[PDB]
Amino acid sequence: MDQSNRYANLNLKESELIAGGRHVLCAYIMKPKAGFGNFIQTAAHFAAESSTGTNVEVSTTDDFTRGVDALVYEVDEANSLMKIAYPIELFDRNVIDGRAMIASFLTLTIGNNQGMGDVEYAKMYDFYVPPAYLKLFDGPSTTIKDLWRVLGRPVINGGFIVGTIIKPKLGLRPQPFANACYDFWLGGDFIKNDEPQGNQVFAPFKDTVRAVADAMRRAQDKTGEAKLFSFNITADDHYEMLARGEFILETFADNADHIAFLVDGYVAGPAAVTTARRAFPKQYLHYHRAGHGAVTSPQSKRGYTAFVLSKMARLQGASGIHTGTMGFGKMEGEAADRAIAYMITEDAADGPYFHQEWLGMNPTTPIISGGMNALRMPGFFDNLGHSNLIMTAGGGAFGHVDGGAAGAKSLRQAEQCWKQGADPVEFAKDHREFARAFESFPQDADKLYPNWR
Amino acid sequence: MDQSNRYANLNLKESELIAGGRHVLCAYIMKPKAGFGNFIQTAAHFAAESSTGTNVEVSTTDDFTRGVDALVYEVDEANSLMKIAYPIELFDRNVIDGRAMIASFLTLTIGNNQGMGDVEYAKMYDFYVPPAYLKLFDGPSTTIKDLWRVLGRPVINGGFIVGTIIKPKLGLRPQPFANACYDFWLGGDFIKNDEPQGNQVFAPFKDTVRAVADAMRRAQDKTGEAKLFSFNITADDHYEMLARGEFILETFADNADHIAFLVDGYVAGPAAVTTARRAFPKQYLHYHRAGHGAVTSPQSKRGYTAFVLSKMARLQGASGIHTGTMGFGKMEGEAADRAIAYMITEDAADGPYFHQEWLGMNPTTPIISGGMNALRMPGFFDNLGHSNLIMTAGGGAFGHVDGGAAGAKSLRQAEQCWKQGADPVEFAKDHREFARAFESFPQDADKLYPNWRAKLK
Amino acid sequence: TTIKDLWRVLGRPVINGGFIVGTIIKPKLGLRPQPFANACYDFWLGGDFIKNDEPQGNQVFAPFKDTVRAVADAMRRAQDKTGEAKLFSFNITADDHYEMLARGEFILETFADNADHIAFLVDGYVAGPAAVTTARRAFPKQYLHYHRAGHGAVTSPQSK
Ligand SMILES: O=C(O)[C@@](O)(COP(=O)(O)O)[C@H](O)[C@H](O)COP(=O)(O)O
Ligand SMILES: O=C(O)[C@@](O)(COP(=O)(O)O)[C@H](O)[C@H](O)COP(=O)(O)O
Ligand SMILES: [Mg+2]
Ligand SMILES: [Mg+2]
Ligand SMILES: [Mg+2]
Repeated sequence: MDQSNRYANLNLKESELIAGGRHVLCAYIMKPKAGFGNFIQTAAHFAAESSTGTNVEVSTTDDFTRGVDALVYEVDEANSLMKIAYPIELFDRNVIDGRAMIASFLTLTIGNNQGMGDVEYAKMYDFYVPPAYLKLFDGPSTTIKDLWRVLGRPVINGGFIVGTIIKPKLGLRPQPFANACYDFWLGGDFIKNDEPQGNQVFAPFKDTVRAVADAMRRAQDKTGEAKLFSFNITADDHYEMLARGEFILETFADNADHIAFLVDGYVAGPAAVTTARRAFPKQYLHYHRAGHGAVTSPQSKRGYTAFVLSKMARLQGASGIHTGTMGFGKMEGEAADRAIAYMITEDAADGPYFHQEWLGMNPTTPIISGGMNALRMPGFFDNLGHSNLIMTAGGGAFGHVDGGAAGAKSLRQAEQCWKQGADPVEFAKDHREFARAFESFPQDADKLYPNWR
Repeated sequence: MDQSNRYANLNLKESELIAGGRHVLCAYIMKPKAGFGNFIQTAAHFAAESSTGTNVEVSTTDDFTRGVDALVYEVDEANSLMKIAYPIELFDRNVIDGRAMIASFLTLTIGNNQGMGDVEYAKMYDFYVPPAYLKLFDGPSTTIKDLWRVLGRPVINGGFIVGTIIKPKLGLRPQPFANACYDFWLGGDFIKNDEPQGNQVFAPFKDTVRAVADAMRRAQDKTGEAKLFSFNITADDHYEMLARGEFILETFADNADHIAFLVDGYVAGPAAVTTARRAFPKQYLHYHRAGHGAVTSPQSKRGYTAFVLSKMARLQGASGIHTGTMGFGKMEGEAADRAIAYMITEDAADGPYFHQEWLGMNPTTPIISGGMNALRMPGFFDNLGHSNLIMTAGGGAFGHVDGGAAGAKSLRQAEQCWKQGADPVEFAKDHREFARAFESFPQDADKLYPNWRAKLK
Repeated sequence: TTIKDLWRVLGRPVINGGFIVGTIIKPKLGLRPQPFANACYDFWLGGDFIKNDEPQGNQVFAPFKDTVRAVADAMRRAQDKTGEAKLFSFNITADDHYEMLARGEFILETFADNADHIAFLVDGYVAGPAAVTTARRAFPKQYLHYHRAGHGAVTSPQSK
């Protein structure tokens, strides 16, 4: 049967649904499966499976039920575009405090509709959230401002945070791990656990934390500068996340405001992210997205995009989220991905389909990571347009020919070169650690700065 | 750089890595992106990004680190097959109790590797978990056996639990919702919240729970039989899940062993599933997988299959998990998906690539749902082979021409027919509610039982 | 939890896995942490399972936390030497519910990757059902060992 008379109204105007402030709007690229309905019928069925219906009429439906139906308001068969309007009354709210949950938004807008037999694929590209719904989300409580304050930087346009990931990914016992943190910190600001580091049997959590705290104190005393760490506290069990966070804050003591908490939020879920957001609102929430590629990749025609994810992460409370290297590194990415960063940092931004007012909600930091080194940084900043961010480089730092300290210094210098408007090879005559990144990575050097020899 | 001399050892034997007990094994269908390295180099890099390395040599690597490298032990370029062995030392364990977390397994075996630029796609199809690692997982604490006990059925081969989903998906205010529960229960056993039902402003949670409890009491009084309900307690906030679960158990009181807790585990994540598994181990954990299709669909070449998801759900502690209609309903599915059910219910089972011994870990119930009705049920059981399960049918029940109660009876009758093995259409001659399911869904009827109109009048 | 969980940890078949060879540590009381730990090591070279004698806990000459720590060290020296899994049953009995919790939590965390080798013992007749239920509901995944010291006052055939 077909349900477009009830779940489609193409005579509605997007400008009026927005000005009315009663509807979440979602934009999808969808294709029906050969053998069922035409585009409108398939789209109307989609809206029903995502709102108030199923595949047949049921005797229990009443007039109040119809009032909250999600409607298909705009379609473009030749570009595969479908747009749906969801009344805000559909979304779940906490009993304890009346706030919104991201899990409800996902369950409706991108849940069972992803397994419909009469649809070949559908992927969400953009969404709009009006004021009355927007205000019920947590938003971030800690920002890069709080990291700038701890480093001694100005709290407005404090600049580039030079960082690394401890490599190898797994395998370092507590003291070697701690020794490699010391070395980087002699030249850099910030260090994160690689996403799987935690409580492996060859590197127990408590011994590793304790050896890193010792290394932070020794690095601060030697250099006279503040240092930062991002610990992974990801777990299935909510009380294991708490236990880990509490041990860290207590162990670091007077360096407790130098600590960020990392959460693998795509594989652990919103629940893990909200555990850390609500239990530790004063510690920088670092959101790591490992596994996201299964859906976000342009090779995928299902799910949602990295843009959508990032937009959601901000509403959830992430202090920073990995946004990718925008084609500049080792992972899949595009230069057009610069728009992702601007949606998460500004108070008004444009998406592929929707303009979004954030109403003063705190910004989320773009965390640039993924096969970056000193040589690839200039090109990257040129495309994005600023350096008010954290950038982590593991192989780029520990793979430097002269070690982790020098690797750290080459990343600083590379941003000073860009900031100044200087030519890389020429700049590399006054700055040795940067010059040696050319011999560290001669394959990259030959590509970007050909005749450097 | 070529890393195949470190992360590849094709001279290892699957049979010995299994016997040896020290490795998790994963099987993937992988294709390298053009103009990079070959199959083995791509595969070796994959293993490095999924264990100890990165795309570049680092001066901090030591011989201890190598001992724990994940290795590529089997490749078949023609079939796109890649197999990797992960030392169990690599996986994270809780400080509080020394147990395993599924989140660690995922982060390594299907994480950063899903965004690698030199790989076009990779999807996990099967995994093996040895004893030393399998025994560190929660497993389910509550099974169908506990729902059979409550209904009064035998606790071994207790049979088919007749169920529904409350429809409209959303829109019913507390009393009309409660009235629709009452009606179904006059003919059926079990009712679930549709996956988004919770605390919407037009249907507050506490008023809905209270009206449902009253309707359970009045249904049990009128019919003399035990009734069940599965409440959605999904939330971002751990303490909101607890608050919801505690209010339900306390409200239902002497009917609180009739209550299951439903969790949208795919979109909310493992952490939400574990919250419910650890806080309420004596209430049946109902795992709902809304959103899974983004990766599990055969149209996807990335992520992992429904098979893998289901296998994971059991290790996490799901009492039951939606396994799909296996091609007989409205969602994407296949007949070959019967193997999924057999992996989650038995103590030893075969996957597409590995054999798994569960070592006595509790089974997970297959929950069959998705555009089912009385007419589609016979075909479905014939393919699966048994009816020791829960099946929910929303439109199938409430869209029956004579109502929710008659809709419920038609689902019962359809399993009774398959059980004794009658001709469906002849069975319908002497079974009213089942016969009227033909007129309720005449499109389906004409397709499955072609000449039915003649016999049935 | 059942014996089948203890068979799984030892490597035995989970159905008819057989006879678990065990001891109590004697002296009933009097062993200081290391000597107590040394006696655990020695038995484990030939046996599977060890329990606290029913009054062992936090006596002033053998503090609880030093004893647990020394037993953990002896478990992994025993597993290293023999190549086989070992088990221990710790008494966590107390009047105060939160003292039971505090003791159980310290043990699981100390033993770490050997935490599934731990059973919790409760003197359920003298402390009562409430103590048994505390341990049943707080730690459902750890083997609940019920000790009945004092039961004879009523169960005896001398008693009518
Ligand atoms: O795990 C890694 O390999 C990284 O630490 C980079 O290390 P290297 O510097 O040695 O490459 C990051 O987690 C990935 O970039 C994550 O990807 P994304 O940012 O796209 O989520
Ligand atoms: O919302 C729905 O559509 C359902 O309640 C079915 O309703 P109907 O029975 O009325 O069609 C189920 O959530 C899906 O079937 C889940 O699918 P899966 O088992 O594939 O996860
Ligand atoms: Mg990483
Ligand atoms: Mg549903
Ligand atoms: Mg004794």
